[PDB]
Amino acid sequence: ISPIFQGGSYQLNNKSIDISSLLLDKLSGESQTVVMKFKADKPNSLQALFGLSNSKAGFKNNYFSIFMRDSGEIGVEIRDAQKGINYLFSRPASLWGKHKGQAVENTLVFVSDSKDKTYTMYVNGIEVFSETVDTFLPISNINGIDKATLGAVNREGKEHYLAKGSIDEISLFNKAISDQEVSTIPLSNPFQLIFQSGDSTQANYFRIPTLYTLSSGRVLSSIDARYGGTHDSKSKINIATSYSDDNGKTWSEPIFAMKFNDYEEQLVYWPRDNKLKNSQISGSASFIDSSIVEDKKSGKTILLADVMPAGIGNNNANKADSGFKEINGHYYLKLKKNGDNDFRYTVRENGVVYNETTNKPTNYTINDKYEVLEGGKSLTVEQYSVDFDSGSLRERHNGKQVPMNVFYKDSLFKVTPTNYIAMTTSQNRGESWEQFKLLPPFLGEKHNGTYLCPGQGLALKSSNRLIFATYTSGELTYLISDDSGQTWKKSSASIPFKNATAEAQMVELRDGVIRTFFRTTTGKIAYMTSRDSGETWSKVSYIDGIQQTSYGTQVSAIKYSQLIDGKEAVILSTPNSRSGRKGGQLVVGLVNKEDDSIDWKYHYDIDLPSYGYAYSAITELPNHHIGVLFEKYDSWSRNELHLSNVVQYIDLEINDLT
Ligand SMILES: COc1cccc(CNCCS(=O)(=O)O)c1
Repeated sequence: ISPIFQGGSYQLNNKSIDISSLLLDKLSGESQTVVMKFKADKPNSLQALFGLSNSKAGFKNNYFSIFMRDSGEIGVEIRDAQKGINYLFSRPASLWGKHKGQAVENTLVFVSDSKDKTYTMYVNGIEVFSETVDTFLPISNINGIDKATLGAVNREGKEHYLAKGSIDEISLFNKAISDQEVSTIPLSNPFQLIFQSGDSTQANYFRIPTLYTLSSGRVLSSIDARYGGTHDSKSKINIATSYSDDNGKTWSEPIFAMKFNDYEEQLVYWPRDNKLKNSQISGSASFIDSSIVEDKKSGKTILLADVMPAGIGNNNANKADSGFKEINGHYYLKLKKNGDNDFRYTVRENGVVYNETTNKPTNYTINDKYEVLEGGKSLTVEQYSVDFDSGSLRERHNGKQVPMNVFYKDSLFKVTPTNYIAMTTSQNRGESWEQFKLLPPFLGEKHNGTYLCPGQGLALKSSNRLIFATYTSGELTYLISDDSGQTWKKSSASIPFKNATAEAQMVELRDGVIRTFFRTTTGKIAYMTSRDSGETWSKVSYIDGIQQTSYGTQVSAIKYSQLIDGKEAVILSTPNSRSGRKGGQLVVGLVNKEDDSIDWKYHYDIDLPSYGYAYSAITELPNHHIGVLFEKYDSWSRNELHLSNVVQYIDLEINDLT
């Protein structure tokens, strides 16, 4: 079905374009679709792209607008004072500005549907809001509309919300086009999605991306599949993975590397209003923060993640307890039974549940999947589902039985409410994953477990050594295996911080020489160096030339395989900003062989300084391109919680960076 208006190549240079004569008399009926392809690489703070207004005296609040902010937020207003209606729908972090130095053509589709009383906005193929109202307001039914305007809104004869940008194509339809028809509108996206809302994970949200290039050429990604909005644990979160066999061009349907069944995997639209946005799934077990490494010797892929029992996160995790008991220099997982006040059980060899008060064993065993068996028979619990039908979050039994797991709220036997580290392996490069195994405590019986640094582990090039960085109060705790992840030992490296989220990632500068880059609380990224393949660690130094916030952000890092400007090169990915998680950059550093110092020579801006960029994952693709999977939004900001499809993937070449 044809547009009632089609126009193109409009330059918005702080001067509105009047299209009233062309458009206004064409508008008919109560349903409309706006399709617009536009660039804005230097937007004003708040600017309107399109406006339909009553421009007369006394009617300044009678207008429809499509607007954007220099934060990347997109929205509309639909206002009519006579009707007492002032609608505003918007979503932060919905836009691109630039990619490889060039302004990005954003594709916006806005649907105003009088029959369903629903307003829906898509940007770049992503639905960013869909809102139904009791009292519908057709956009051309605003009392006294007499102006159609590009690049401003005409109110009382003046240009409000002047825009800087361009509208390369704009079309209007006297129909609410279907979601199907929307899907056929061609896009000019600079990015792709690996994980996305409605995929096999059925999580509506994703955080904490990782990337790793396997020896076969397959590129593997892992991620937090986050169900209860974007909240850290406590929530329901699983760890999902996807891989690409064609240098990141296409990606497999995700599968789970680590998951719990105590709560249903539900695709939920988590409330974003101030009253409810802190609603949190409070009774589910969860995983959080994954990291991947490949072992050259066995060929296995190893993935670790933090594990949280039901109701548990970092804020309420039992510090002062590892969750294990030491009996002979061996560690056993503690368990508490229904009705006891203390943990009077342990899980011994082969999974036998022992009673500790009487050193007498039980008729209960824990299988490989941490599920409870009584006399070899699988115990079950009823699953929970969540909903907001009542006007607040509700967590309730759904009639389905699932194996009873010791990390569950409803389990007969429960682990200590603290954080653990789990490991799984894959023998087929991410096509399937084993059942996870808990790592032992490394800092003692009465120390809670360390926190995994999300991203990559390190496989040393000249040995079989595998390292996963973790952090805790006062130190980085490196976990080291020389036997394909069968056994681990720790290597502690003190840092001058108490209670820092010291997320750390490593690069091997040359054989046996590791530089670790890490998040701090100082506004600068720190580093330390090992020259004995991780046995001992230097004092902490700081990078100048990159700014982070006081609270910091995860940083990703790789050793590039090729020389640049004749030198060994390292590439860092991080926001570069002392204000928020925005201004994403890749920073190319050249190693000085004299002293292993790094000269941070090239800074590549991923997108606008004002556009969001948070946790990130970088990998050198088999073709020597650079793959970047990153949170394209401010994942700290309390205004940008619970956004869908903001973790995105781009492909870059080194010449783009320099
Ligand atoms: C709250 O429970 C946690 C369990 C493991 C790790 C973490 C750290 N997540 C920090 C992310 S952010 O707030 O800096 O975006 C949190």
